[PDB]
Amino acid sequence: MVLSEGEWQLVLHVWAKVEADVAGHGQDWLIRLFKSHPETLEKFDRFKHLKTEAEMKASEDLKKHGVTVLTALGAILKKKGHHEAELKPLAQSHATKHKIPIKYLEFISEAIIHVLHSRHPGNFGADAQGAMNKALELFRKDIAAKYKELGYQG
Ligand code: HEM
Repeated sequence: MVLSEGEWQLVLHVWAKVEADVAGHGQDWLIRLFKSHPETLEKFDRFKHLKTEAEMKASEDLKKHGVTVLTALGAILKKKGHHEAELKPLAQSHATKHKIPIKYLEFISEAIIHVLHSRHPGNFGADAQGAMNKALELFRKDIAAKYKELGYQG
């Protein structure tokens, strides 16, 4: 898969707006994921005790992890496809330590797209969503290939 420069520009233009509020977007993403696919919460021993959205919103720890997740994804997107080095440690920890199936990476992709559509309607029209979806599909394709090399089905 290869995105054109035009597609990367649509992706990075909305990401520039996302970076004006890293903590807010990171939190919104994880909460949307947990609300839409509750089974994903079970993978986090650190957060699985949270019972309601209100408890999730109030968790400083969950906000801190959201910042970590968003910042890591941002570093990969800014590479515009040349992200092999960034992907290795992430594939290794998620395949071997956390044991995150590819299906859950699809769910988190859906959650980021939903939050960007809600917060940035003017910069996240059809073409921009199409470009972001292609960028996340590329990320998932490459992570899946690494999972296979590492011995995890995903
Ligand atoms: C956009 C995709 C994702 C990114 C960029 C991402 C990034 C990260 C990063 C940077 C860390 C900390 C370092 C590490 O352990 O590798 C981490 C930890 C973790 N990730 Fe992810 N992750 C992603 C998706 C997921 C998904 C979908 C799940 C589960 C449904 C998940 C579960 C975990 C868990 C359980 C930890 C350890 C949390 C803790 O107890 O500290 N990750 N992830």
